Amino acid sequence: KKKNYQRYPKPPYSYLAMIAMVIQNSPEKKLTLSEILKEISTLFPFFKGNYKGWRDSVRHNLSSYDCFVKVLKDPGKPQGKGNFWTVEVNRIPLELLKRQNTAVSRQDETIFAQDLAPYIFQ
DNA sequence: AGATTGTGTATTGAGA
DNA sequence: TCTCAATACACAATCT
Ligand SMILES: [K+]
Repeated sequence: KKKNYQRYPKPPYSYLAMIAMVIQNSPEKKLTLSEILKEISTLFPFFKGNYKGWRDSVRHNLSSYDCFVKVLKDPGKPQGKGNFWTVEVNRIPLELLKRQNTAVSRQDETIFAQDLAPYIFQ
């Protein structure tokens, strides 16, 4: 059967950039997946909408990109879940922090910062 | 026990 | 035309 697929009018930043920004601006520079999902939802009204598949995309990003590093909730449970996630900025591909040229940014360029690197790198 | 997490697999389509 | 971030679903294993 044909696979379902749709592109959504998501914010014009990569999921990587948005995740990295919420982690880096958290008090301990670490967040669980549950906490990341909550904080991402604060960034833009799109994430308060009824499309929820971005939550899966965020999970995907944490595993897929090497810049996201799991920190064990319990050091004696290396197979435990609900761990913290950190960002290693030296592993981030810099261009993935730039504002994306999508229909969403073209609709109103001036409400979107051109680069999130200033809010990620110290 | 279903919800959640972490990762594997795979397809998609707009920017470049 | 082509890349890869976006998106979708499987599945094992933990979590509550
Ligand atoms: K990772």
